Amino acid sequence: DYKSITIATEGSYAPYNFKDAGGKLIGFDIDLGNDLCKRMNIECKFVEQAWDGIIPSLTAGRYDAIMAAMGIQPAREKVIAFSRPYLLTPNTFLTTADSPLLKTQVAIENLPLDNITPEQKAELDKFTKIFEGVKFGVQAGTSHEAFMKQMMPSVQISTYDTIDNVVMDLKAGRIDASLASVSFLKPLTDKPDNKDLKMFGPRMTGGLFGKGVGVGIRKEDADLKALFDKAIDAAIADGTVQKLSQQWFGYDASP
Ligand SMILES: C[C@@H](N[C@@H](CCCNC(=N)N)C(=O)O)C(=O)O
Repeated sequence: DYKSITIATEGSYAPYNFKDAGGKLIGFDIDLGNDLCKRMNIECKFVEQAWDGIIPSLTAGRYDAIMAAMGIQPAREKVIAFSRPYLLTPNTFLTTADSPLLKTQVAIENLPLDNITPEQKAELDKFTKIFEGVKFGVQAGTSHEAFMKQMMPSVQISTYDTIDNVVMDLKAGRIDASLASVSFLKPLTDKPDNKDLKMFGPRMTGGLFGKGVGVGIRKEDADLKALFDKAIDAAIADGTVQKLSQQWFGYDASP
């Protein structure tokens, strides 16, 4: 059935998918994608696609799959299908190294959002109250924007086309804080370039954040999903995902 597939990626989300000095698409998603396709015995072709319109371009048949740090989110599951997750990561807050937000006590380090108890709601509510007067910046069309608008609506938020513009505005002092996964924030804050940026708050999973990072596939492409699932299961089992995770993120984020 399948001989060759076209995989779309954004190219603005390091270390998942970004551009090298020669403008070539590189990253965890590119390496994993190529490895998965070798296992599936199909030719792999990566294409650049802006995050805004990545989902409708898949459904319109511009390409066959999405590998762009995309979380398996319930709102996304309404429109497209996903492979089983190839990476699992919590989500946390970002600010500057001199921010008093860093002095905030974290009562729940690992906060699941699937069935929010009064205790867990009290923790979210504390941060919402601390975030009053704090300017947030997030990338548009993310689980982070959904979380902020639904869980912390009283918080002032600005949405950006790319995560690079968020980071730029945070370093420039135009925004006070952000929200993204640990898989994005840890390699960012590990860089000596960004020793003036720090992660803080609970490490949140589930709810609006979804079930992990997966390959976006059209709902009617059941055979392609089944092929990706087989390949992902094997890449996890043999330690390939762990290897690529350590190589790109500096830690093991494999399921
Ligand atoms: C793993 C990644 N997932 C987010 C952000 C994805 C942004 N991807 C991109 N710009 N290519 C989401 O699915 O909404 C994150 O939380 O950090």
